[PDB]
Amino acid sequence: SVIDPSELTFVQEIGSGGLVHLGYWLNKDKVAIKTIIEEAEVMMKLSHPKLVQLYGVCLEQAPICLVFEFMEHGCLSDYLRTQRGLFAAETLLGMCLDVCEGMAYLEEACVIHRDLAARNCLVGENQVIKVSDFPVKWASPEVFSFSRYSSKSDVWSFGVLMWEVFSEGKIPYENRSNSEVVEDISTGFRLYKPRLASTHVYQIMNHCWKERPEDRPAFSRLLRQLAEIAESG
Ligand SMILES: CN(C)CC[C@H](c1ccccc1)n1cc(NC(=O)c2n[nH]c3cc(-c4cn[nH]c4)ccc23)cn1
Repeated sequence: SVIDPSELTFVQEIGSGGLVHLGYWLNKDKVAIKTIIEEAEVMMKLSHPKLVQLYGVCLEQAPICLVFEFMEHGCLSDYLRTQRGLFAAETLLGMCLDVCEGMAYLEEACVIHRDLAARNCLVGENQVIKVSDFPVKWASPEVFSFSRYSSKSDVWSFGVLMWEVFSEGKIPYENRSNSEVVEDISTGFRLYKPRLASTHVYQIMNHCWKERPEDRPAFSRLLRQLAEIAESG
């Protein structure tokens, strides 16, 4: 990236030797603008390298809009379908590990995602995966039966996300109606093991898919568990 000199303002000399200067930079930076005061300011304090940053809110004129971070390669769902077969098992695990880092920060700050999926996960420079936007195929039994949301209901969605990643962007419960999904999941049916997913990785998905929400592990526990798989093989 080349920067035009006129965009920069030099204010003070900070460190001598080249010469380091405190300066200001006015630039037209690429952003993602979501179109429609208090709930918008609590989202701004939430900063993490694995979460899509909210830069600000435009309120002076209608429609009001939120200014988010721009991710160079768009949503993960399409990214996996487009570049199918090009990914290694480690790269796919590393994608789940990036999402888990962000979700561990969100659960620590007591924030429920309510729609965690590959479509809401974005790919940036050097294949960084970040979580954004904070569907019975991603919904846990307590969400489609009692509408009870928690970090444990997000853990079920993370299990479906992991599956989506290892199946390389495949649609979960394909050629199955919403009602058919609900009855089968409740019976004990789960998404099959994707070829690229290890036997142990599939067990973690099934741990995320435990009918009892408290039986499911936390994102803090999933982060340790997944990183351990990345170190061993
Ligand atoms: C490379 N392909 C995947 C297609 C390129 C696609 C695009 C670009 C221009 C016109 C049409 C399609 N593309 C999209 C992005 N970026 C984003 O989609 C994006 N980048 N940052 C985002 C933040 C949110 C967001 C929603 N709620 N909170 C944040 C939602 C979406 C985004 C990068 N390339």
